[PDB]
Amino acid sequence: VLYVGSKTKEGVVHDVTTVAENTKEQVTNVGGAVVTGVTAVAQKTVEGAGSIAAATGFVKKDQ
Amino acid sequence: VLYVGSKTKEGVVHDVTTVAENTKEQVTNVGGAVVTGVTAVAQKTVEGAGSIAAATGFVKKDQ
Amino acid sequence: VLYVGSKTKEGVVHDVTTVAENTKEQVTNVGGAVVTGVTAVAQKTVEGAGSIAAATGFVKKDQ
Amino acid sequence: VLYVGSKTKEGVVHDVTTVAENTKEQVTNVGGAVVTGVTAVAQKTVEGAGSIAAATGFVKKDQ
Amino acid sequence: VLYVGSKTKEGVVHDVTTVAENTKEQVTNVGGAVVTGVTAVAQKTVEGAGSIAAATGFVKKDQ
Amino acid sequence: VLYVGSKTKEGVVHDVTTVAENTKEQVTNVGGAVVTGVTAVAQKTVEGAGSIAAATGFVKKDQ
Repeated sequence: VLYVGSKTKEGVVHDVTTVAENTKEQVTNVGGAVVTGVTAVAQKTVEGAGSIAAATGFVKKDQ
Repeated sequence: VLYVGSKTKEGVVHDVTTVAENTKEQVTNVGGAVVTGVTAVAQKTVEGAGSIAAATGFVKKDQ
Repeated sequence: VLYVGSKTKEGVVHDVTTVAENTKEQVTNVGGAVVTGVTAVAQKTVEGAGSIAAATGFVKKDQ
Repeated sequence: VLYVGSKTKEGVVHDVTTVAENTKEQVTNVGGAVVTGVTAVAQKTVEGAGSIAAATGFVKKDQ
Repeated sequence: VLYVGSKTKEGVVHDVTTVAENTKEQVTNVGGAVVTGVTAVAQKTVEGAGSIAAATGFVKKDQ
Repeated sequence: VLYVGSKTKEGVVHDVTTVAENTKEQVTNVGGAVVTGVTAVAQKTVEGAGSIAAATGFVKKDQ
């Protein structure tokens, strides 16, 4: 790999706006996984067998 | 790898705005995983078998 | 690796704004994991089998 | 008038509840009359020609 | 008028509850009359020609 | 008028509760009359021609 005058963006997250006015939430979780907010995961490389990259609201109950 | 005049962004998170006015939340968690806020995970490299990168609101109950 | 005139950002988090006006939260957690605030994790390299990088609101109950 | 064992309520206002959650108002008044709150006027007797009893949000510009 | 064992309420206001959570007001008044709060006027007798009893948010610009 | 064993309430205001949590007001008044708080006026008798009893947020600009 060789860059020359390269304005590169590679594995990036940007400009994620979020507004919320007059909200009323309520959660009742039992052993689960509830996710309500903003999530911004930026990666470039993930290796490995059986791996997990960027898991939001994930439940794993394998044997 | 060889860069020359390279304005590089690689595995980056930026400019994540979030506004919230007149909010009313309520959580009742029992053994779970509730996530409500802002989360910004930036990585570049993750190795390994069976690894987990960037897990938000995750429940793991393997055998 | 060899850089020349390289303005590099690599595994970075920046510019994460968050406003909140007239909020009313309430949490009732029992053995779980509730997360409500801002979280900014920036890394560059993580190795190892079975590792966990950047876990927010995580519950692990393996055997 | 003559009362005997008289549990009288005469010209009364009571039990006016009002709840308000996650409100966002805005008023831009110019020479007028804006009214937004609770108003409870209880009277029993008003006399007189040309009088005005219990005027809410009233504009009078006679000649 | 003659009362005997008379539990009288006459020209009364009572029990005016008001709750308000996560409010955001804004007023821009110019020569007018804006009214936003609770008002409780209790009277029993008002006489006179041209009088005004219990005026909330009133604008008078007669000639 | 003659009372005998008379538990009288006459021209009364009572029990005016008011709660307010996480409020944000703003007023910009110019020559007007803005009113935002609690007001409790209790009277029994008002006489006179051209009088004004219990005026909240009132603007008078007669000729």
